[PDB]
Amino acid sequence: SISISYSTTYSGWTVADYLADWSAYFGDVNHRPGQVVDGSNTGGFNPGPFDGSQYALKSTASDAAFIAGGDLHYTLFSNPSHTLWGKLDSIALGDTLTGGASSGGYALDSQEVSFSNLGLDSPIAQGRDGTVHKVVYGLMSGDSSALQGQIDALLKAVDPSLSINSTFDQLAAAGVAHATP
Repeated sequence: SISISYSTTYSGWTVADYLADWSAYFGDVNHRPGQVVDGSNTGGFNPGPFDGSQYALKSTASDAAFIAGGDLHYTLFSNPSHTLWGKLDSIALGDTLTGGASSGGYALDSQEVSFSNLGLDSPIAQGRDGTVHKVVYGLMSGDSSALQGQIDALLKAVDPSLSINSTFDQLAAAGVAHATP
């Protein structure tokens, strides 16, 4: 079952509300052909170099950042090119990305919301159209709609009445979410 972890600030907020606001704050790191010319909009794997239990990225617009958790791979020059695939079990949305592979992992200084047991596994075969690639590149490029659709499917799987338009305190009442600072 999907497990959701949220800050007391966003008690009254719906999941869609928060995800839109967060996407707006993060914006778009412009990770596209010709537009990746240093390390500022690449993000990082832990441990890396091209696979890890974490892929992390901080906004080049703001202090907003996310960490993707599971067993993630990036193919680069192996068909299909520029594919991010493997197991995604969690996403953490927060400010002030700290650490990295040198530090033994990434952590959010100020985590706002987290979704865990996503149970997404996208094979290399599916290239860019695997759910894992759509979700992560969505958060990279300022569109949280893939993540939203997945969270909505999980929420409806646990209970039909639950929705992306349920508040965090409503989902907490329904046993799904647990409140944090």
